[PDB]
Amino acid sequence: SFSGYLKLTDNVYIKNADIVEEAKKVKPTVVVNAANVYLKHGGGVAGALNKATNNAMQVESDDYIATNGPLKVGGSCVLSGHNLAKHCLHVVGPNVNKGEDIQLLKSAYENFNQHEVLLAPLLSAGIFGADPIHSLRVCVDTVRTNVYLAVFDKNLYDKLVSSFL
Ligand SMILES: Nc1cnc2n[nH]cc2c1
Repeated sequence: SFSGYLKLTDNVYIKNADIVEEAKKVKPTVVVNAANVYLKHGGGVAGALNKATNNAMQVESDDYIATNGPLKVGGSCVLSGHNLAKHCLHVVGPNVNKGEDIQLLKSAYENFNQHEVLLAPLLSAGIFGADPIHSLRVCVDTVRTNVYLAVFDKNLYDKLVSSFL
């Protein structure tokens, strides 16, 4: 199971870790991807997870988009987890660098409540442009299921833990 996590609340845990490396080690039932509406896994967590699947995640995603069209900002879809997890929950947090409504971050986190336990990154953090301290606050106040947060950057991890109310 998950190891080396700091408990933040009854159901939220956090660790300074590469989510690709965490997923390969634990092989969780669900790994969350920081997806965009087109499931174009170019950079950030999405690019890293996709590269770990040898592009199989992108091939599957393109077939999903061809059939279903794009996701909504705040929405999600469950696809295969490939070599990383049983499933990948592709969740679209608002991208602040695209002028997307930050209030959609709570809607994005609500998707996590459909899964008993998840390995996840902070939604809308990193290249999505939102304040990661705000993302962690929305996470703890929205997610009721067990969420194991992987924060890649050590310096951001320390800031998140030390400022956690
Ligand atoms: N917050 C995270 C977690 N794992 C990551 N792997 N590559 C980029 C990442 C960002």
